[PDB]
Formats: sequence, C-alpha cells, structure tokens
Amino acid sequence: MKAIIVKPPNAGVQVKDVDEKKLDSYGKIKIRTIYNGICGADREIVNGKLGKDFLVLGHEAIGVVEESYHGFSQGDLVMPVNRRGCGICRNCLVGRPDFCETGEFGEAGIHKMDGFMREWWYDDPKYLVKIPKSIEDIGILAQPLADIEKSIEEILEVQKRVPVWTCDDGTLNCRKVLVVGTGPIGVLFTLLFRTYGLEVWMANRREPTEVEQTVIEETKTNYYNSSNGYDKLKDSVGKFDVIIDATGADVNILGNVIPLLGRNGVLGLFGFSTSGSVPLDYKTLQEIVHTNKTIIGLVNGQKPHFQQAVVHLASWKTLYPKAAKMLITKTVSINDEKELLKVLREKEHGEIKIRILWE
Amino acid sequence: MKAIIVKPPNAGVQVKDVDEKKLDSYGKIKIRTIYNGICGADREIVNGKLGKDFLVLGHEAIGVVEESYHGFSQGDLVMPVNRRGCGICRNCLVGRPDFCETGEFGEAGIHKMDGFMREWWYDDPKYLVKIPKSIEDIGILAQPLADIEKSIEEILEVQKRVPVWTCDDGTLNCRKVLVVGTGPIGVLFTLLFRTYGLEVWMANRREPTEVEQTVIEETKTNYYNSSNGYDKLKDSVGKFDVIIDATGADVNILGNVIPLLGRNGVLGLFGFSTSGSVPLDYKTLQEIVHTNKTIIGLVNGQKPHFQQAVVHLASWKTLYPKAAKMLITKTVSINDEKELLKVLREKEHGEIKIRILWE
Amino acid sequence: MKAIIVKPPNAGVQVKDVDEKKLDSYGKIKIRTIYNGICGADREIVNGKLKGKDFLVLGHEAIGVVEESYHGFSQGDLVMPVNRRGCGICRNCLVGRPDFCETGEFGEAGIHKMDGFMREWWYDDPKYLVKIPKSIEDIGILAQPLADIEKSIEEILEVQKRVPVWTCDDGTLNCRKVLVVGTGPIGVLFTLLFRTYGLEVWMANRREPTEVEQTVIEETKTNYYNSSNGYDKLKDSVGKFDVIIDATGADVNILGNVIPLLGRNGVLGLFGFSTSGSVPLDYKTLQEIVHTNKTIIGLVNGQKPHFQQAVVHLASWKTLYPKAAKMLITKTVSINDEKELLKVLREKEHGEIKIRILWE
Amino acid sequence: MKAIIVKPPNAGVQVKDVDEKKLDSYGKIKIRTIYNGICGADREIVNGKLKDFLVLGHEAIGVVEESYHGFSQGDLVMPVNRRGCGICRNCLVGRPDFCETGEFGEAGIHKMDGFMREWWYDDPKYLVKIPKSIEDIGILAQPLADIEKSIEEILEVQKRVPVWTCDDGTLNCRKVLVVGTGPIGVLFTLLFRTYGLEVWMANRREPTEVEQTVIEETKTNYYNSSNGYDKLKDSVGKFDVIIDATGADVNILGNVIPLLGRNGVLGLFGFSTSGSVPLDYKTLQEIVHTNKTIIGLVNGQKPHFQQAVVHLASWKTLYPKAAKMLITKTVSINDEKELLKVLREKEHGEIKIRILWE
Ligand SMILES: NC(=O)c1ccc[n+]([C@@H]2O[C@H](COP(=O)([O-])OP(=O)(O)OC[C@H]3O[C@@H](n4cnc5c(N)ncnc54)[C@H](OP(=O)(O)O)[C@@H]3O)[C@@H](O)[C@H]2O)c1
Ligand SMILES: NC(=O)c1ccc[n+]([C@@H]2O[C@H](COP(=O)([O-])OP(=O)(O)OC[C@H]3O[C@@H](n4cnc5c(N)ncnc54)[C@H](OP(=O)(O)O)[C@@H]3O)[C@@H](O)[C@H]2O)c1
Ligand SMILES: NC(=O)c1ccc[n+]([C@@H]2O[C@H](COP(=O)([O-])OP(=O)(O)OC[C@H]3O[C@@H](n4cnc5c(N)ncnc54)[C@H](OP(=O)(O)O)[C@@H]3O)[C@@H](O)[C@H]2O)c1
Ligand SMILES: NC(=O)c1ccc[n+]([C@@H]2O[C@H](COP(=O)([O-])OP(=O)(O)OC[C@H]3O[C@@H](n4cnc5c(N)ncnc54)[C@H](OP(=O)(O)O)[C@@H]3O)[C@@H](O)[C@H]2O)c1
Ligand SMILES: OC[C@H]1O[C@@H](O)[C@H](O)[C@@H](O)[C@@H]1O
Ligand SMILES: OC[C@H]1O[C@@H](O)[C@H](O)[C@@H](O)[C@@H]1O
Ligand SMILES: OC[C@H]1O[C@@H](O)[C@H](O)[C@@H](O)[C@@H]1O
Ligand SMILES: OC[C@H]1O[C@@H](O)[C@H](O)[C@@H](O)[C@@H]1O
Ligand SMILES: [Zn+2]
Ligand SMILES: [Zn+2]
Ligand SMILES: [Zn+2]
Ligand SMILES: [Zn+2]
Ligand SMILES: [Zn+2]
Ligand SMILES: [Zn+2]
Ligand SMILES: [Zn+2]
Ligand SMILES: [Zn+2]
Repeated sequence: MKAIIVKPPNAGVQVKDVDEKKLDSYGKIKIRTIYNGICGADREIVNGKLGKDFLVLGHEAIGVVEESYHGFSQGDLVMPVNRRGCGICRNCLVGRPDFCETGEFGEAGIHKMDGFMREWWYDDPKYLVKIPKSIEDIGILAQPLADIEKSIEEILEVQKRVPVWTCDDGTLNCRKVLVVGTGPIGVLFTLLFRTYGLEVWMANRREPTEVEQTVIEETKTNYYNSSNGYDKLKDSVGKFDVIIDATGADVNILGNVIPLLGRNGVLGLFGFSTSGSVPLDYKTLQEIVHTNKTIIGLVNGQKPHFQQAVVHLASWKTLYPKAAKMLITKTVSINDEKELLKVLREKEHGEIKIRILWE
Repeated sequence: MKAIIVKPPNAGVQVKDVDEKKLDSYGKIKIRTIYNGICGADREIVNGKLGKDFLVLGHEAIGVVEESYHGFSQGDLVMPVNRRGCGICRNCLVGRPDFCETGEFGEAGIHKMDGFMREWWYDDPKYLVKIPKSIEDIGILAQPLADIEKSIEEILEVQKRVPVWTCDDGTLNCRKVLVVGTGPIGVLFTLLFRTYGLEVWMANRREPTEVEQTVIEETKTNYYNSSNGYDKLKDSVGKFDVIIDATGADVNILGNVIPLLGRNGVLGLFGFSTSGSVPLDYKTLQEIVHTNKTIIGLVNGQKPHFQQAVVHLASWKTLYPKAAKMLITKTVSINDEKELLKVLREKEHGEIKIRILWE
Repeated sequence: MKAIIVKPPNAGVQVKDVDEKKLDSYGKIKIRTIYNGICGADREIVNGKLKGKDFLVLGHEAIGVVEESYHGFSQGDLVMPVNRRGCGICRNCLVGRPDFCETGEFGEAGIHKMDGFMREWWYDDPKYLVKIPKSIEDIGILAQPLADIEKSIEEILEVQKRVPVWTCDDGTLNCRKVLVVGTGPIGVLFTLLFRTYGLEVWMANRREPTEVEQTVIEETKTNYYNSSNGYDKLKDSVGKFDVIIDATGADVNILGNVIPLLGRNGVLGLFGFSTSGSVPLDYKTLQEIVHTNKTIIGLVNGQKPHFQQAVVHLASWKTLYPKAAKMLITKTVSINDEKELLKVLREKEHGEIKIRILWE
Repeated sequence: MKAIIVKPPNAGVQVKDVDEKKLDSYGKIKIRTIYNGICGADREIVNGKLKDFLVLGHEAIGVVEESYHGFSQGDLVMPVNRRGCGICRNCLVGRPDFCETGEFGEAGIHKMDGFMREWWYDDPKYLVKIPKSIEDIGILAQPLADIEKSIEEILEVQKRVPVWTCDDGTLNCRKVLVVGTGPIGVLFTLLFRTYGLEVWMANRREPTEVEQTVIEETKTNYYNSSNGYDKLKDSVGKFDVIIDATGADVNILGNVIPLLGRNGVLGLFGFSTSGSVPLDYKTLQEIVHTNKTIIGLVNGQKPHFQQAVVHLASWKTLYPKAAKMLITKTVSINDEKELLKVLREKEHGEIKIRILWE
C-alpha cells in the first residue's frame, strides 16, 4: 500500500509502498482516502522538529466509505478525528481527549498512531465525521477549523464569569478581537469570529496579501500593520476584549499585545511559540488582577467541533464565497512526488491550505 | 464627628474631629460604627503608596442600625459593601462593579468615596449586608472573605470549561490547591478551599507561625517550606490543579510556581505584586497551550459574596473553632490614639486582623 | 402611505393608504419595506381570535432596505427588525433580552402596543436591526421565525447543563433523539435546526408527509412517524426521547400522549400555543417525572443574537439542504395583488411553509 | 449480627440477629454503626407500600474501626445511599442521581442492603466525613443532600434567564413558596433562607411549635392554605420558585401553579400518592408565554452530602434554636417496643427520629 511515512524523531519523509499488515487499523469501516491536508505540524515532524520502524504521516483527511456499515453508506465522505483518548481519564471517557488528564492520548500521524496519508484505512464510526458532498472541495478545512471552533467555544464559556459580557443589543457585536498573525489559523479565527458577529482586527508586520485583502473586504474586517508596534492601534481604536496569538512567533509578541487587552478581556494563546523569553513586570501583572483579565492556553478540537466546522464551512459558501474559494491554495497529486515532497517539507509564502489528491 | 482621615496621594493619617456636614452620605439608614478592620490597603494609603481636603479611611466596617427602616430594625448589625458602581455600565447596573467596564466605580476609604472609620454614616439598604449577632466577634472578616468567595466562585466557573473536572466520587476532593503566602488572605483562601473539600498546601519561605500551625492541624491542611524553591514539593506531591498567588511578593514567585501547575490547571493571581519582572520563555508558554492552562486575575467581592462569607464564618465557629478564634489578632480602641496610629501605619509579624473598637 | 391594517379585537384586514403622521416611529434610520412574512399569529388577528389609534399596522416579519448611508448601515443594505421590544424597566430588558421581560410591559410589533412592518417604510433604531446578507435575500425572511427556535434550542441545551454528562460516547449530542410533534413551518424549522446540530429527529403528524415534508425528511435524514393512532407503536419500536417539542397549536391532550415517550433526564419543550382542551396528569406520571429528573419548559421569543444565528444557519442550509431551503418559501404575493393578498392574510393553505409579501 | 430487616414487597419489620456472611459488603473499610435516621421511605417499606430479606435504612453515621488510607480510627462517616449502575456516563462520573439506565442501587430500598445493622464494610469513595462537632445533628446530612442537589439544580436551570439576580446582585428579592412543612419542607426553608431568598411555608393548618420556631428564627413567612391560595396571591403576589414538598394529592399543583411568576420554576420534589390534576390550554399557554419551567428533583450525591455538612455546621451558629429541633428524639436499638413503633409510623410534627446503637 502507498503511504507517506516518517520516522520520528529523525528528519525526513518518503512516499513508498508499505506492508498494510503493519499499519494501524481503528475499526471496521474501510475508508479510501481522497484528500489529505498539510499543515505546519506535518512540516515539523518531517523536519525532525518534534515494533514499527515508521509512522504514517497526516492527520487531515477526507475519505470515501467503501462498503455500507451501520450508519455509513457506500460512497459517503468522512473525516477522521485525529486526537484519540488515553482510555483511563474521565475527560477521555466522555469523548474529550482535548482535556486528557494523563497526556497518554494518541495523535494520528504525530504520536502513537498511524496517520491518514495512505491509500486506505479502517476506522470506528465513533471517530468519523460526516462530510457533506456539497463541501467536498473545502471540507478538508474542517480539521484545522475544529481546533478553532473549540478555542472560541472555550473563550465564550470562560467569559460567562462576567455578569454581563453581551452588548446593549444582547449580542457580542460590540466586542472587538485582535487576531495576531494571518496564516491559515489567523484567517480561520477571523472568519469564525466575524461569523459570530464580533468586530475583528487582523495584525501582521507587513501589508496584507491578496487572500488577506479579500478576507478583509468580504468579511468587513479591519487590518493593522504592526511593523512599528501597536501604539498607533491603541491610540486609534483603544483596547480589545479578546486577543488571539495565532503567531508561533517569538513570545515577546505577547509583551507587545498585552497592553492592548481591555477590562475583563481574554488573551488566547493558540500559537506554539518557538523562541524567546517575555518579561512581565509587576505593573502589568497588578493591572491584570485589577481588571479581571484572563490568559488561556487553547488546544485541540474534538468531534462536536469538527461537526460545527462543517456547518460553518457550508455557511461560508454563501456568506463569504470569495474567501471560501481561496481557502484551498492548491492541490498536489499523490503521484507527483517531486512537488509532493516539496510541499511536505516547507510552506510557501501566503499559503492557506495545500491538499493532496489520491488518484 | 471623630474620624480617621487621610490626604492622598500624600502619606499621613490623623484621628480628629471633622465636620459631619461635609462627609459622604449614601442613603437613609443611620449606622453607628462599632468595629472597623485594617488591612494592607489601609497601610498603603497611610504610607502614600497608592471639593474635599481629605478622605475618611476604612472600607471594613460593622455598625449598628440606629433606627428601624424598612427591612432593617434598630439594633441590627450591618456591614457596608465597599466598592460601588459607576452607574453607566451593564455590570454595575446588575450590582456587579467588581466587573465594571468603565473603571469609574468608587471604593470606600480608597477612591472617590469616604470610608467607614468615623463615628457614624448614612447608607442605602441596597449596600448593607446583615451581620448575625452570633458572629459579631469575627464578622468583620466578611469583607476580606468576600473577595476570596468571589475568587473561588470565579475559578470554579472558569473550570466548567473542562468537560469533567470533578473526581471519581463526583466531588473536587481529589483536586489540589497550592496557596502561596500565609497572611490573612492565604489563611482565608485555605479555610475556604478546605470548606469546599479541596486538598490544600500552604507555602511560605519559613516554618509555620503558631496561628498557621493551628490552621494546618485543625483543617487538615498541608504545609511546605519554600525557602529553597519548589523542586522538593514537585517531586513528592506532583502538580496542582489550582495555584493561588496570595503573596503581594516579587513577581518572580510566579516563575517558581508555574512549573507546578498541572494539566487543565488554573493560576489565580490575587496578590498585588509590588516589584520585579518575571520572564516567561517559549517552552513554558507552549506547555500552557498544550495543557489548557489558564491564568486569571482575581479582584473584589460583591454583595452575594459578603452573604456567602457570613455563612462560612458561621460554619467555621463549629468546624474550625480554634482557627476561627485566631482570626482576630487584637482589638484597639478608637480612643487609644498612640496604638491606633501604630497599627494603621504598619502590620505586626504574624498579624491576621486588627479590629478598631468604637466606644 | 400604503399599509396592511387591523383593528383588534375585531376581525378584518385592509390594505389602504394611511396617514404617515399616525404611524409609530422607533428611531432615525428610514427603512423601505421589500418583504413581509405571514404567520399564524397574523391569521389569528385577521380573524379576530388573538390606545390613541384607530388601527394597528399588521406584521412582525420584515426585510427592508436602508435608504441612506447611516451608522454602520450602507444605502441598499437589507435589514430585518427585531419584533419584540423591551419595557425599559427590568434588568432582562435592559440587557437586550425582553424575551425574559419581568414586567410584561414589552411591545410586540404588529400584535401588541407597537405598529407592525406591513407598511411602505418605517423608521427604526440601529440597535433593533439585524443585517440580512444579500446572499440570503430569497429565504432571509425566515430569520424571524427561526430566531424563536434558535432561542428555544439554546435554552434547552442550557437547561441540560444540569445533567453531569448529557453528551454521547463521542462527545457529541448525535445519540440524543428529538420528537418534533407537528410539522409546517415551526416543526420543519425545529427539525432543520436540530439536524444541523446533529441530534436524531423524528417528526410526527396524524397523516402521511406532504411533498415538502418528504423532501425535508429525505434530505436531512430525518425519521417520520404517522401518529394518527397514537404513539404506542413509536414507543415500542424506537423507545423514548431525550427531547420532545410540542410544535402543535392544537389540543393539550397531545401532551398526555407524548409524555409517556419522554426518557430519563429528558426535556418536554412547550413551544406551540395550545388552543383547546384539558390534560390530566395523574400521580404515577408526576412521580415518574420526579424519579427521572425530567423537565418541562415554556419556550418563547427570539432576540437579536438569535436572529443573527438564524442568518448563519439559513446560509448554511443553501449548501447542506438545498432542496429543503428552496421549499421554505411557498410563494410570494405582490402587495398590489389585492385579491390574492387578502386570501393569504386570512387563511393558511395545506402544506404551506412561508408566504412572503413583495412590496413593489 | 443485630439488624433491622424487611421483606419487600410484604409489610413488616424485625430486629433480629442475622448471618453476617449473608449481608452485603461494599469495600474494605469496617464501619461500626452509631446512628441511623428514619424517614417516610422507611415507613413505606415497613408498611409494604414500596436474599430472603433486606437490611433496612439508608441514613447512617458510623465509626471507622481501623486507620485506613485517609480515614483515622474513631472518625465518623456517613455512606452515600444511591450507588451507580457501572455502565452509563453519569454513573461513571459519580452521579447516579442522573443514571441513564435505571440500574442503580439504593441502600435499604432496592438491590443493596441498608445500614440498620451493627456494622458494614464500605469503599472509601462512598463515605462522607462527619465532623465530631456536628455528631448530634449530622444524621440530617443525608436528607439535606437531596435538598442541596435540588436547590443547586434550580439555580443551574435559572442560568437560562439573562439576569435572575436582583438590584443588589443577590437573590434576596426572589421569593420561594415551600408547600408542605415536614422534615423536607423545613430543610428546604432553612437552606433557601441560608442562601438569602425570601421564603413562605404553606400548610393546611396553623404552625406546630417546631415550625413556629423555624419561622421566627429564620424570618420566614407562613401561610395557612386550608381554604386555598387566593388570599396569598392577593396579598403577596406570585413566586419565583415553588417547591412541592407534600407527597399529597397532585391537585395541590393545580392550586399552586397559578402563583408561579414570570420566568419561575416549579420544583417537584414530593412523591405524590394520589389524584389526577387537569392542566387546561390557558394554563399551558401562559407557561409558554412566561418562560416557566417544571422540574423533577431527586437524589443527592457525595458533593451534596459534603455541602449539607457545612450548612448544618453553619446553622448551629445562625439558627441554634431550629438546629436543636431537627432531632425530635433518639431511640435505642435495644428498646424494641419503641423502636418498632417509630419504624412503623410518624408522630405529628416529627422532624427526625434517630436510632442509637448501644
Ligand atoms: N493550539 C492548537 O491546537 C493549534 C492548532 C494548529 C496550529 N497551531 C499553531 O498556531 C500557530 C499558527 O499556525 P499557522 O498554521 O497559521 O502558522 P503559519 O502559517 O506559520 O502563519 C503564521 C502567521 O504569523 C505571522 N507572524 C509571524 N510573526 C508575527 C508577528 N511577530 N506579529 C504578527 N504576525 C506574525 C506570519 O506572517 P507571514 O505570513 O508574513 O509569514 C504568518 O502570517 C502555529 O504556532 C501553529 O503551530 C496550534
Ligand atoms: N485581589 C483582591 O481583591 C485583593 C484583596 C485583598 C488583598 N489583596 C492582596 O493580597 C495580597 C495578600 O494580602 P495579605 O493581607 O495577606 O498580605 P500580607 O499580610 O502582606 O501577607 C503576605 C504573605 O505572603 C508571604 N510571603 C511573602 N513573600 C513570599 C514568598 N516569596 N513566598 C511565599 N510567601 C511569601 C508573607 O510572609 P511573612 O508572613 O513571612 O511576612 C505573608 O505571609 C496583597 O498583595 C494584598 O494587597 C488583593
Ligand atoms: N413560542 C413561540 O415563541 C412561538 C412562535 C411562533 C409560533 N408559535 C406557535 O407554534 C405553533 C406552531 O406554529 P406553526 O406556524 O407551525 O403552526 P401551523 O402552521 O398551524 O402548523 C401546526 C402543525 O401541527 C399539526 N398538527 C395539528 N394537530 C396535530 C396533532 N394532534 N399531532 C401532530 N401534529 C398536529 C398540523 O397538521 P396539518 O399540517 O395536517 O394541519 C400542522 O402541521 C402555533 O401554536 C404557533 O402559534 C410559538
Ligand atoms: N425527591 C427526592 O429525592 C425525595 C427525597 C426525600 C423525600 N421525598 C418526598 O418528599 C415528600 C416530603 O417528605 P417528608 O419526609 O417531609 O414527608 P412528610 O413527613 O410526610 O411531610 C409532609 C408534609 O406535607 C404536609 N401536607 C400534606 N398535605 C398537604 C397539602 N395539601 N398542602 C400543604 N401541605 C400538605 C403534611 O402536613 P401535616 O404535618 O399536617 O401531616 C406534612 O407537613 C414525600 O413525598 C417524600 O417521599 C423526595
Ligand atoms: O499536535 C497538536 C495539534 O496539532 C494541530 O495541527 C492539530 O490540528 C490539533 O488537532 C493537534 O491537537
Ligand atoms: O482596592 C482594591 C481592593 O482592596 C481590597 O482591600 C478590598 O478588600 C477589595 O474589595 C478592593 O476591591
Ligand atoms: O407569542 C408571541 C410570539 O409570536 C410569534 O409569532 C413571534 O414569532 C414571536 O417572536 C413572538 O414572541
Ligand atoms: O427516591 C428514592 C430516594 O429516597 C429518599 O428517601 C432518599 O433520601 C434519596 O436519597 C433517594 O434517592
Ligand atoms: Zn494539521
Ligand atoms: Zn485521557
Ligand atoms: Zn481591607
Ligand atoms: Zn461600571
Ligand atoms: Zn410570525
Ligand atoms: Zn422588561
Ligand atoms: Zn431517608
Ligand atoms: Zn447509571
């Protein structure tokens, strides 16, 4: 069977025929892969930045059900949930390994579990998300969008601590979000916050790209060039109710944006920072106490979040059609090894999502 | 009228006769002061660290209702809520200026509002908490305890974000709290978390005082001498579900305890740190993201929290009688000006609460 | 100005020119009506079955066009007004939520205290206007009825936070089953929305499905039960339900028939306004409700956040359920077509979902 | 081993010596019984209205016989009475009050031997620590737990209301009608007043001495409902919460439903024993229009037992007179005539009878 494989912690990636008998199976439903997605997580493991001699790569997949099984019909499109439980803790027991207490969960194509960059795999209906045929083209985004659905859900849950966090009209339309970083993660946070009605400012240390400019205009989102810091933003628009680090940049980015967090606000740490040490002085911390501010680490979406992502992706085909069409940057055939290895190894500037087509 | 007065931002304090006609009144009910309490906030304003020529000091008070008015009867003991709303924002409009969005609230004895260190004042029933005569002796603690009630309420609300944060028995008994600092605040956090059944470790850079040892033994609380850091605690007991900074220590304390925070955990920032700059490196912040950790600034209790505090103080007379008896360190007469000035200007080592008696 | 007017408590309805000076104004933004919707509440007032003025402007479902570029509203923007407005006194109205008004002194456009939106134009306050994307102009009128249902489902889900674990083995609510009693617009919208959220749905009515219902059933993978001879057969085959919605408007004895199908920890959601009958609840039934943590909840009125959520869902359905989405608007009647307009104002046709009025 | 035994569904009760080998064990901790409580459920089984036999009783305080992990010799403990089915997700998180299978056990009622026996073995997970400082009234933590859960659930449900708090951020302005003034009604009243809500107790007679004490000490109101509720409605108006604590004919609900206020909650806690109540379309439509809710309230679990302990401790200070009245009397296990009598029938105005093991 053709599979894209890695050998962690070593760097490297290969597309090669492997013995199906040694690959991980998870249930009774045979699924033939049609699309994989690639993200920075894949790039990390390929570059060695993170029994069996290898691991099947990939945690973003859409496949077709080969034979009808219980609720699933032949020809149905499905997406597997990538993080799976430890089987010990109560959070995993209720289907929520995003809050696993042991840290002994598996992550497909990353840790403990063969991923989905292979011709076909067997899975359990428990871990399969139904992808409507009507979103086959952009449906691969339901996996990354799921992490973002969970994050926004959690931020909203946490803000229930505030007696009234709604606005004069009972909505959240008056709440302002600063999304720091404009890769696929930043763009998806922006799309989803705007879907919920909150005001959004995207920030990056440059002018917008073509894709970003389309998102700006279509979603009625604001943009700030942060190249020379945030003073000018603070002075013009004031402070923000929510700030999202969609970075993975130097952690000093936090020192820059923390002064822009407003009373009762939330700083959501979603990016995985890769460098730096950020100093927080007593004046900054004292002020966080006085104003009921919160900092939250945000990670991993689960099945309900995948299902919510599907609904939102569907909505965006109507609401934000130009942005929706730009979510897929390009598609590489599994049979185009030179190009395939290229895109597995490194991101292109302004890339949103690269899809792998199985054919 | 005798009053304790300060003149911010300048240091200094005076006990003198002032013109009653110029003092702030808040409603129709005349209250004669019997007790005030003193805390670090009073010491700070007296020491110049934080229409009218002066401000009446003091935000912790019990008084007696001089004449019956609606629900309040002559002879009833009452305590005023100290932070009052800005009259503009939706949080203040629902009786919750602890979450004021404008920052234009008042704080008795600190900001905008004359406090309660004066022979009598007029207040509105809406801002008065009924103090049962059976807790007259320790009832003064309801004001500081209210901040702690609000804080624990808030932590427990935030933790609803975790699908299952309860234990195998449906309780929080398995959850571990590290209370850093053992002043009145640390002691009250410890008493209240033990009341709720969570396991508690108190930490300070020394061995326990006699009062702290009584609390330890009576409440079945653990203690850790953190003089040489937290490695030995971490190795023996592991990580904590909740960590409270009750310090008002250099912010580098956060650097010492953040590595002891467990998965899905909460760092509650309650103390107002007064020096230092703490570095947070990328490894620390990335781990916060991976594990759904949260940092929350905790401030100010409101009326429901004062009422809850009354119930808990009442409970502690039965549950923790020895600790309850040690909550009041000494009482100083309003007429003993030398001793009064002494205790207004500086804390005594091991002090929990000084009461001022009006007579 | 042309308006559709009624004179409660009397029956009757007229389309006539009325004095603009007489009609209620709510703010500074001039909005020109393009569409109205008609619902049962409108029918009831027209049939006479539901101070300072000789008449009331009918209608609480509307989409209008913004006449001038105001604050956050551009000329040509489509907007829908929120129909219930607060009492100005109570804490729930002061936070934008008169659905929970404590005084009962709220107003309801085209029903109670406030002129409706079946008129050429009206003035409104931006706070009460919901933006309707041009991309859903055709089905956007459904945002008003769907809002009541968004609120209702939101509330059911909030209430069920009482249950330590109401989610399923996979962390979803996919295993939860809903019985929606009654079809037509409300039942259909409840079914669409519950299916969007992933719960299993059975629709029930005392007959076989209409073509539109059949389309909804098949496209959304919903189940249907012919309840003509009661619910014994459903209970014996499928068992009990986690949520039951009364979308009836009929006799309250329907509740006697479906309460035996409510499962442990379940919610009976009362949304329809029952119009006849008395239902007896015996001690055995009530005791069992106590033993199983069951809840019965009165469900009423959506507010601005719910209107906004409805817009997103309606947009989603164009992709998820395109066949059903098209069938939501049964027909459009011109404001100028008087005989047809009076017909549709006075009576529902069998199988009707939504009739829209077009202002030309 | 001495034990109080019943043979459901048949009527009857005996105190006899029974083969210890036959009795149910639940864990490794040996607990020697000191007190039991008796309630209506006990009387029902005794009267045949609800192994060859079942050990009666689900209200117990026992003493830990040896020092175990977390439990010192001489410690007082109370067992949680309802235990899970081991299958469903609610049971698996320690909350069989919400069991989805109905295959839970209840000590001294079904599936599980009770605690009216000399001693039993239990699992530490099911034991609630009872402070020595509340030994005297501690037996009430079991019935109070059902009520702690009930109020918790009402407050959870009312989060659906955007603002259910008052002008001062409290619930002091919220009014509760507690219908029925038995041990349950009294405990509801005490707990709601502890939380600061206004309470009206109602019964179809004037108050007993004990009820009058609770009324006066807690500043609770009382309404004689002998001739219906119109007078109360005319004077006080409507209520935010109504608790049925009667166990009487369901037509009580028809009388009190018209007194429920906008956004209000009718809490069904009592187990009604007769009747049928008609609900007309006018009443039901009005419930829809005003966001009203009716909720079935049942069973407290471990966190609720622990909360009950704290509140009982608080009442020794807050409401000392009422607290001293919660225990009506104590009967020795060795006084068989009086013991059989109290197992078989409630005395008028009784709150709680305790059985002492000597
Ligand atoms: N927590 C979770 O569950 C989760 C899930 C998925 C991903 N992630 C993490 O989320 C982060 C973002 O993912 P991604 O795939 O969107 O990353 P990406 O493609 O690398 O994009 C990063 C974005 O940040 C911008 N940026 C870099 N430094 C900046 C700065 N100092 N200020 C403002 N913007 C700056 C970059 O600008 P240019 O476009 O000019 O390069 C780029 O637009 C990564 O750390 C990823 O690992 C977390
Ligand atoms: N957020 C709010 O609403 C709110 C309300 C009230 C008070 N506060 C703040 O809460 C903090 C505590 O108040 P308090 O009255 O208890 O203060 P306090 O009387 O000054 O007590 C401070 C405690 O921390 C101990 N400590 C100092 N450095 C430490 C370290 N490095 N590690 C561990 N313990 C250390 C002190 O030790 P020793 O006993 O050896 O001196 C003392 O026990 C203050 O900053 C106060 O301003 C906040
Ligand atoms: N709570 C709120 O905020 C709110 C808002 C809007 C509407 N409502 C109420 O919601 C209800 C439904 O509205 P609608 O506009 O959908 O009403 P509708 O057009 O009258 O439709 C009612 C449906 O119920 C069916 N039905 C009648 N008797 C039945 C029975 N015994 N069993 C099962 N189905 C039965 C009817 O069958 P046929 O199709 O064969 O006639 C029809 O499909 C009405 O009472 C309305 O006033 C409440
Ligand atoms: N849901 C649960 O988890 C749970 C837990 C424990 C108990 N319960 C049930 O809760 C109910 C109350 O328990 P309890 O032990 O307090 O019962 P109880 O001792 O029988 O007390 C019943 C009270 O209701 C009064 N009453 C009777 N009819 C009345 C009426 N029409 N109006 C007003 N009051 C009336 C009785 O009056 P008199 O004093 O004059 O007789 C008595 O005060 C019972 O049904 C019990 O089974 C439920
Ligand atoms: O491995 C950590 C995270 O990596 C991301 O790329 C995935 O989208 C998440 O599902 C995962 O939890
Ligand atoms: O002034 C800030 C804080 O000071 C503390 O001493 C009081 O207890 C708080 O209620 C107050 O909000
Ligand atoms: O019963 C009052 C209700 O009438 C319905 O027609 C409307 O859609 C609701 O918004 C309104 O609250
Ligand atoms: O309905 C059964 C109930 O009986 C009551 O007497 C007990 O206090 C509850 O714990 C139990 O759940
Ligand atoms: Zn990915
Ligand atoms: Zn786990
Ligand atoms: Zn103080
Ligand atoms: Zn304010
Ligand atoms: Zn309508
Ligand atoms: Zn109102
Ligand atoms: Zn009992
Ligand atoms: Zn169970």
